[PDB]
Amino acid sequence: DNILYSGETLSTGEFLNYGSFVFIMQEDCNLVLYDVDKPIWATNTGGLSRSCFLSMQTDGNLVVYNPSNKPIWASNTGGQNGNYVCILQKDRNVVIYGTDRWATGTHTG
Amino acid sequence: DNILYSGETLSTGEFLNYGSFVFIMQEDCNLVLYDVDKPIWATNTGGLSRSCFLSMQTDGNLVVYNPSNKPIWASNTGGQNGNYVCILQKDRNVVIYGTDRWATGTHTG
Amino acid sequence: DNILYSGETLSTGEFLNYGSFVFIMQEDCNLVLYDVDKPIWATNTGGLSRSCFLSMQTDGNLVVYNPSNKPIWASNTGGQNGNYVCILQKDRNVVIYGTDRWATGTHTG
Amino acid sequence: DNILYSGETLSTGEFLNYGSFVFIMQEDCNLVLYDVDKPIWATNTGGLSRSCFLSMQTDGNLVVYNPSNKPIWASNTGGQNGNYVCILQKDRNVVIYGTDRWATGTHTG
Ligand SMILES: CO[C@H]1O[C@H](CO)[C@@H](O)[C@H](O)[C@@H]1O
Ligand SMILES: CO[C@H]1O[C@H](CO)[C@@H](O)[C@H](O)[C@@H]1O
Ligand SMILES: CO[C@H]1O[C@H](CO)[C@@H](O)[C@H](O)[C@@H]1O
Ligand SMILES: CO[C@H]1O[C@H](CO)[C@@H](O)[C@H](O)[C@@H]1O
Ligand SMILES: CO[C@H]1O[C@H](CO)[C@@H](O)[C@H](O)[C@@H]1O
Ligand SMILES: CO[C@H]1O[C@H](CO)[C@@H](O)[C@H](O)[C@@H]1O
Ligand SMILES: CO[C@H]1O[C@H](CO)[C@@H](O)[C@H](O)[C@@H]1O
Ligand SMILES: CO[C@H]1O[C@H](CO)[C@@H](O)[C@H](O)[C@@H]1O
Ligand SMILES: CO[C@H]1O[C@H](CO)[C@@H](O)[C@H](O)[C@@H]1O
Ligand SMILES: CO[C@H]1O[C@H](CO)[C@@H](O)[C@H](O)[C@@H]1O
Ligand SMILES: CO[C@H]1O[C@H](CO)[C@@H](O)[C@H](O)[C@@H]1O
Ligand SMILES: CO[C@H]1O[C@H](CO)[C@@H](O)[C@H](O)[C@@H]1O
Repeated sequence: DNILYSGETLSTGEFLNYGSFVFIMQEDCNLVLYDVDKPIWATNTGGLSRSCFLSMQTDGNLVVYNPSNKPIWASNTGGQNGNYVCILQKDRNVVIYGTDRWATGTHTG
Repeated sequence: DNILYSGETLSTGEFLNYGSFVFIMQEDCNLVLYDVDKPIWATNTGGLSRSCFLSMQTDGNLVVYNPSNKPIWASNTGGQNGNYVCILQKDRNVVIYGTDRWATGTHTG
Repeated sequence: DNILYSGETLSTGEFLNYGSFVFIMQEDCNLVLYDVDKPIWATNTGGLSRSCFLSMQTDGNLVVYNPSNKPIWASNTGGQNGNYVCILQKDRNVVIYGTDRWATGTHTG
Repeated sequence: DNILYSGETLSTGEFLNYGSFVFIMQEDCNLVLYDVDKPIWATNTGGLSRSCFLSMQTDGNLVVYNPSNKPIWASNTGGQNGNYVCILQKDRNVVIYGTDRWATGTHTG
């Protein structure tokens, strides 16, 4: 999927994808955006831990946590509690949007 | 695709899709959400005109226009000018999120 | 997914999807191909049983089984044992292809 | 997309994709299968030309052509003229299947 909803996480090795774009939460704790085999953007935190996870929070903050639950990296966009989405777009941009402004209200459970 | 970006338009017959979920801008001008063949939600504007288009605007408003550019239906969520997305989620909810809070800034043209 | 591989089955209510096309193994045992809410093709086995499952076999035969395990519909294309695929194509055609003629051999699990 | 239909061509820089898998016809004439940034398989024709194209033929042959239309690589599976598909599978295998054994005959265009 190319969307990471608030309240969800990407475990080590999991990623967002779109066309030839891959945004993966690597094993070495480096969160990289690849265009095929070319690294376009990264948090540059590789080697700072092992088996990190990416968290899209309900406060709007995108945080990379180590297994001890320590913030290795963050987008620093925390604040208003609500519904946010982190999207790996078709234009290669990875953007955080929120909060929800309108909804049909047809969600399931 | 399941995302409609601000500045984009869905022409009559065009839709957003996810699994068995289809959010379509019908030729009768009724914007409907179907679960397989079952209509789950609609604007109930069918028959009000012909060949409408759905537009996700930069003001945050999702508007159904007819060929003459007369608004047939609107989410009425206009406001801050910016970047918004309209998503047909995996939970079957259609939500508008915005504006953008953060971005890797790795887009290409 | 738009592909059903040999050795795989679609349980009741499960489907193959592509754009607005939905190929679903319904609870009433009718196997229908939908284009939005319009029934484009069906096995016409609706009501013959309940809770059927669709099986794409390793002999190339696509069979619909009822809970008692008796076939109620089949493509009748059983033949050479091997690898086959049932695809819901972008042109709206549902085709069975096989067997495999070549492969990179880069498979994993 | 993850499927290349017989009669279709992938120009240089064009690819098949699925998850973190990318099957790309590069500009250097090398046809590589990547798992994220790691090359899992290649035709090894890099540097033999420029701006090559990949063709899934109706005779079942998957061929890499140069700008002058000279074959630079092929699966060597040319045979009976029919309908074939080259699929980048979910198991990470790239396989050619054919010919078509059955169809619903619900295609357009
Ligand atoms: C310096 O290497 C690290 O950073 C690059 C660029 O992000 C990644 O590709 C690689 O896997 C490592 O995590
Ligand atoms: C309290 O600080 C904020 O940012 C850190 C990481 O930067 C998170 O652990 C925390 O949940 C908040 O969102
Ligand atoms: C209450 O949660 C649900 O609805 C909101 C919008 O109202 C979405 O943001 C969220 O993903 C769920 O679908
Ligand atoms: C009354 O019918 C209208 O509305 C239903 C759902 O409300 C749509 O499925 C249909 O195509 C029409 O536009
Ligand atoms: C009242 O103005 C707003 O709503 C109308 C129709 O509802 C849109 O056409 C317009 O662009 C604004 O968003
Ligand atoms: C310049 O616009 C780009 O960046 C913003 C975030 O800054 C995105 O919302 C938008 O869709 C584009 O990718
Ligand atoms: C006659 O009703 C049956 O067949 C139609 C299509 O022919 C399906 O849409 C429906 O679900 C039933 O199974
Ligand atoms: C009769 O042999 C084949 O046909 C029936 C369908 O009628 C299948 O159940 C069986 O497994 C074989 O594929
Ligand atoms: C052995 O199975 C694998 O290889 C064949 C082709 O060799 C494919 O059809 C199948 O899906 C698997 O990837
Ligand atoms: C060895 O270099 C060549 O082959 C590898 C994979 O084998 C490609 O990644 C690369 O772009 C070159 O074409
Ligand atoms: C022997 O010919 C076959 O293979 C070559 C490449 O080797 C293709 O150009 C041709 O169309 C056939 O498929
Ligand atoms: C006329 O061709 C169509 O039908 C065949 C099966 O008959 C498919 O293989 C092909 O892709 C098209 O959908």
